[PDB]
Amino acid sequence: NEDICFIAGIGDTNGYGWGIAKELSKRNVKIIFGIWPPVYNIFMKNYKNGKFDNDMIIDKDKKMNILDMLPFDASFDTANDIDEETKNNKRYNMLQNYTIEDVANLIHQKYGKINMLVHSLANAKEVQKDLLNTSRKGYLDALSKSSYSLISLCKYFVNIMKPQSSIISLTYHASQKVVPGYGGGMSSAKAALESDTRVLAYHLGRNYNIRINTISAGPLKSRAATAINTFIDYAIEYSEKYAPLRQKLLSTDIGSVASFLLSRESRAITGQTIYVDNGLNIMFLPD
Amino acid sequence: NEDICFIAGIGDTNGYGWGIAKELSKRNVKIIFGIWPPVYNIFMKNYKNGKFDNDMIIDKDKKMNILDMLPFDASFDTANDIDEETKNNKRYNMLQNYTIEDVANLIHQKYGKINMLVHSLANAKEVQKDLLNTSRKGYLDALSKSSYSLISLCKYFVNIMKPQSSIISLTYHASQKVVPGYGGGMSSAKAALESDTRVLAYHLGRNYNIRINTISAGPLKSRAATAINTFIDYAIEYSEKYAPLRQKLLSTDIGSVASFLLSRESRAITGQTIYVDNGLNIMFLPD
Amino acid sequence: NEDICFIAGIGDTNGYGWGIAKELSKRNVKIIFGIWPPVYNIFMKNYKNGKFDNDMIIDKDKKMNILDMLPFDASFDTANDIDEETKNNKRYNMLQNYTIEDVANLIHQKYGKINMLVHSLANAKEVQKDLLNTSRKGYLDALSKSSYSLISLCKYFVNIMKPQSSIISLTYHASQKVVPGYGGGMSSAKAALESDTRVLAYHLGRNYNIRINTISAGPLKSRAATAINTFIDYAIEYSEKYAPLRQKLLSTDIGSVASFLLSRESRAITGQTIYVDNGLNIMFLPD
Amino acid sequence: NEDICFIAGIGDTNGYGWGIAKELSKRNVKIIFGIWPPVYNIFMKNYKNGKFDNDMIIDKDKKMNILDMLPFDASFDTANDIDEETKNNKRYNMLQNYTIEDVANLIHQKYGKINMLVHSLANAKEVQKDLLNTSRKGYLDALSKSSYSLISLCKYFVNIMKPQSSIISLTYHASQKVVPGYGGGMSSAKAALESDTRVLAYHLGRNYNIRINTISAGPLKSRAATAINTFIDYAIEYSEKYAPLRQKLLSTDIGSVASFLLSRESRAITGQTIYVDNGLNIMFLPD
Ligand SMILES: NC(=O)C1=CN([C@@H]2O[C@H](COP(=O)(O)OP(=O)(O)OC[C@H]3O[C@@H](n4cnc5c(N)ncnc54)[C@H](O)[C@@H]3O)[C@@H](O)[C@H]2O)C=CC1
Ligand SMILES: NC(=O)C1=CN([C@@H]2O[C@H](COP(=O)(O)OP(=O)(O)OC[C@H]3O[C@@H](n4cnc5c(N)ncnc54)[C@H](O)[C@@H]3O)[C@@H](O)[C@H]2O)C=CC1
Ligand SMILES: NC(=O)C1=CN([C@@H]2O[C@H](COP(=O)(O)OP(=O)(O)OC[C@H]3O[C@@H](n4cnc5c(N)ncnc54)[C@H](O)[C@@H]3O)[C@@H](O)[C@H]2O)C=CC1
Ligand SMILES: NC(=O)C1=CN([C@@H]2O[C@H](COP(=O)(O)OP(=O)(O)OC[C@H]3O[C@@H](n4cnc5c(N)ncnc54)[C@H](O)[C@@H]3O)[C@@H](O)[C@H]2O)C=CC1
Repeated sequence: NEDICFIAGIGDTNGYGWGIAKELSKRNVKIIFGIWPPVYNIFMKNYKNGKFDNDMIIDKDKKMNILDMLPFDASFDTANDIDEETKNNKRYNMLQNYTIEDVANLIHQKYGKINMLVHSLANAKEVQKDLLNTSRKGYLDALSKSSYSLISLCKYFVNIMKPQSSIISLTYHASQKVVPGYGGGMSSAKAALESDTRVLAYHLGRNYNIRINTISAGPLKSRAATAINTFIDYAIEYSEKYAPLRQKLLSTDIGSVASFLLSRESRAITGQTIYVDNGLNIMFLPD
Repeated sequence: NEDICFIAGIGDTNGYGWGIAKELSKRNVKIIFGIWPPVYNIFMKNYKNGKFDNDMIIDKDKKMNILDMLPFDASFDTANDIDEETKNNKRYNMLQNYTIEDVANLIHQKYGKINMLVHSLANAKEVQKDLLNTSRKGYLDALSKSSYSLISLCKYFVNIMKPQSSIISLTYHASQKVVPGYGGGMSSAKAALESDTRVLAYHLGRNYNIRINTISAGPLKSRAATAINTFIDYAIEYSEKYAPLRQKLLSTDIGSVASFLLSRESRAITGQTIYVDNGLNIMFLPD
Repeated sequence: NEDICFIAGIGDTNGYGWGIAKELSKRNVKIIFGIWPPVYNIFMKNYKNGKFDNDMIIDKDKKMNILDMLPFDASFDTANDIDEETKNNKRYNMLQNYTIEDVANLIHQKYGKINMLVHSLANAKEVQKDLLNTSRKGYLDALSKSSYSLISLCKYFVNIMKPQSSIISLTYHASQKVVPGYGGGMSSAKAALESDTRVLAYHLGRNYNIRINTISAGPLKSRAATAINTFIDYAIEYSEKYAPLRQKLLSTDIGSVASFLLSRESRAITGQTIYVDNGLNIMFLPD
Repeated sequence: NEDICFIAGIGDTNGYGWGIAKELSKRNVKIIFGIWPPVYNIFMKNYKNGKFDNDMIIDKDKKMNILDMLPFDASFDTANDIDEETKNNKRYNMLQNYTIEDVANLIHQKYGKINMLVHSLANAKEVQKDLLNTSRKGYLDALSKSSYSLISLCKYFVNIMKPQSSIISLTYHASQKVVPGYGGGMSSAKAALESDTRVLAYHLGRNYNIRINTISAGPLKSRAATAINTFIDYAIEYSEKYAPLRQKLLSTDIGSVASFLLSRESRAITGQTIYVDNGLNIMFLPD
């Protein structure tokens, strides 16, 4: 009854962002998508052309309720951070108000205050290279777009959020244990994300009584992943063979857990890393 | 519909088992109480004399749904394990079928297969003494009743559970970090419980497609809690003052998380230790 | 000079207790062996018949320094705990002072106070069965001999130890992650051991200025290891193939880490679980 | 007998770098200091003026053996990374060869190959601000100088290192648990460092058979620390009051552990975070 969620990081219907949106729809939550400018127009085209129609069906006679879809780039905090190469870039020149702060004001101006925030984005320019061979520039780019973006989102959005609101982000187990092909500083970015989730829980909890948690999801071949060296193919094969639960991991499985963590049911949970991976993380030696 | 849960470890309405029952009732789950014999009669008397009527109110008038109340002692696996003294004891004399094997059979014969199991019990003869001064017998007593009981419950109940059923137990952070005052081997018992949860998730997951998780709750002033002499009032005060979320921790806060974990919405989560403690566990240095 | 260490849990030269003895000898530490009665005679016979001469060679000719070899059974805290059957058993009949309390007194009376204690023992009657099929008695048997023994050792030995003394035990990763094959409650016992190590570090640290840590070793083919039926050859093969350091893990590798932990050079380390497993524990997905 | 260690991050004699150097000297290890250019000249002056003479005394007639002292800035990987503001800067204009790669070649050119590397440096421009208020620039600066610098050091130094060499860095527990005044992204940087230590252990272990670990040290009021909001004063007071071991934590206590991790004694340890904090990290509730 008046629940609005902003999902930062959606480019298709095969990722976690979509799965999360589908489950949140069952609870009658109004959804607002944050779309990376470079793929915003194409996404909008597919949408208008009905290419996503079947993916929006939920339960019996119920369709996903998308309030709005806005261009959004997590690498720019404010208008001042926009450089020339970007302001002059073709894909961006046509858009406006895509920095984190501009989006929060835009959302607040059109729909009022929200109470659910989802950080579901990762980006590492050198994800194909192993950590040892990742450049300083690539490493920082990974931390900047995948980790700091979480902090910035919170800084600017708590202003347009209601007390007792909830925030979640997605992480991967490579931050705690070694996963050979998860390079480019992505493992580093996930390690910082998980630690920052704890520190943020303290600050947001004491100052605004807002909760924040992160979901350590299992493999799901998709947009990003598929750019990981391939790599995602093995992760899935291994997961489906050695995980305590031999069922297929769906985006809606992360979605339903996200839904719970964003509702008042989770009232007493904050600063945690919740594993939704069919229990794969508990194994040591594969049978 | 057709959701049946057996809660093992209820002696009154001031514990987690009760808060868990109320919350499950909100989702229309049929409840079956497993009550420790020493307090079975008192509990029932109070129930009949309507001393729990107020505590059974859920949602506008909706009253808790209790299907049955059975005498249950987690120390005995089968009738063969019951010693002469206990069998002749004044509070056990007129009771029957209270061992773990007998209760599984009784529930099966009377209601068919169930799909939700809650282990909400702990016991330690020497809890007032610190670990170093705990005797072998007291240590093993704590482990037997607090940890092994989970394993035994699983062994006998898996035969009367449907596939995709869910099982949860309750633990405390003293298993991972030092909490002076939590003696008698209770900390040892919790560590074993948390480890056994992972191992059982593997066995129960692969062989029966059944899940098992454990909830690490924050301090609650219950009978078991006060048994430690108070330690509990300190734990509660400290928690309400240093946790990132400064609010009173209610038994129903754990209850709602338990309902989520017992429902099919947590389908991809197993073998985990979920913290429901207002975030206290993430803190290192207070303020 | 004046460094005396009691090693509890030696039955031959193929285990960690031996590798630990050799390494301590390199630093001129006087060694006292605590041998399980069932194998006391065989061990001694072999020692006298010079069947260990080769294995006692440390550094150019320097030979191991064994101060004494005592019958020791970790199941008994005091002489009062010894049951009629064990007392009359063929291998215990002619032996005396083998309980934990009696050995502490004997060592004290004969050599004075010591300053180094090594708990290198484990036992589980039902180790061949998986956790789910382990009986209450077998579970408690595992916990009693493998975990409680550490606590008891501490209680009686703190009276005969100097301030700043050091204590170590050995654990295995199966306590934190699922290892199919490590049954009988051994995984449960290790989890309790690791948790008890932290709690005891608090008590022993504040009250006696004594330290206690535990080493989580990698796979070694010893008697206890082969008791599991082989599981061990698999663990070893897997380890030498997937660990970040591909080298054979030697008992003396654990020995040198044990010497460091037992010496005053580790003065500021206590209550910890130190992994000496060629790094295997940090891996998630193999290759 | 031919052991050389490079210590990156030394500005005075009151930090961990010095404590580590002192202990390494007892083992006859030749020491090479890496000094941040901005304070290189002042440091050199004090040295020449004998201001550090007393701090170099070790044991009886033994003085610390400093092979060399070179200007070193962990924020520049190669000569090409040097910008104008720096090349034109007064403090730098007078120096040359202070980038990571230049130092490795310089060291290799003068003294040959080394076998011990210590990363002991941290720097966060906004360490006084809480994480929520840290800018993107400050966050990345913290990760760049405190975390990436580890990766870069390894990349360029493995070339001048011998097989079986060892590397260590220093970290703090704020990466795992919340520490209110440890801001500026320093907690984030430590979280990434610890995770990267694992990934690097895998790559360095398999490719060059080189080990890498990190030491999670306890409070020690010093150069950096004292710039933390003060903050270090409380940390120490708390540590000395609630830690299991009530002794003062000295820089040489970290030193002796570092010494062990850098020697062949640690042969089987890699990718680990070793706590040297008098056990403070194991506590939950303070007595
Ligand atoms: N790929 C996988 O299987 C796993 C996914 N999750 C996490 O879930 C998140 C999304 O993963 P997927 O759904 O697989 O990926 P997608 O399905 O690739 O989602 C990532 C989104 O990030 C957006 N993005 C990239 N750079 C951006 C920028 N600068 N500003 C704004 N948006 C930007 C993309 O346009 C895209 O919609 C990531 O944080 C990932 O680490 C966690 C573990 C494994
Ligand atoms: N209250 C607290 O502070 C915390 C509670 N939880 C855990 O929740 C569970 C229950 O705790 P509370 O609700 O506080 O306690 P209660 O509220 O004391 O619940 C424990 C129940 O166990 C029953 N019981 C004891 N021995 C038994 C046996 N041999 N057979 C059958 N039933 C037996 C008692 O009769 C009682 O109803 C325990 O596992 C406890 O460790 C976890 C962390 C903290
Ligand atoms: N071998 C391995 O793969 C691993 C060994 N370690 C641990 O190292 C310790 C010893 O292991 P190993 O050297 O492999 O075994 P051994 O080499 O089998 O050492 C165990 C010793 O315990 C003694 N023992 C058993 N029950 C006893 C009792 N009641 N009283 C006195 N002594 C008793 C045996 O006689 C034997 O000498 C155990 O705690 C084990 O769990 C830890 C992880 C893996
Ligand atoms: N301060 C403390 O009590 C703690 C210290 N340790 C860790 O030990 C390390 C050093 O700490 P302390 O000895 O207290 O500090 P110092 O004693 O302040 O050592 C830090 C060194 O970093 C150097 N440095 C800064 N920026 C540099 C750059 N761009 N290039 C090259 N060198 C640079 C400084 O000149 C200084 O010598 C840090 O990584 C810190 O996090 C770990 C936990 C707590």
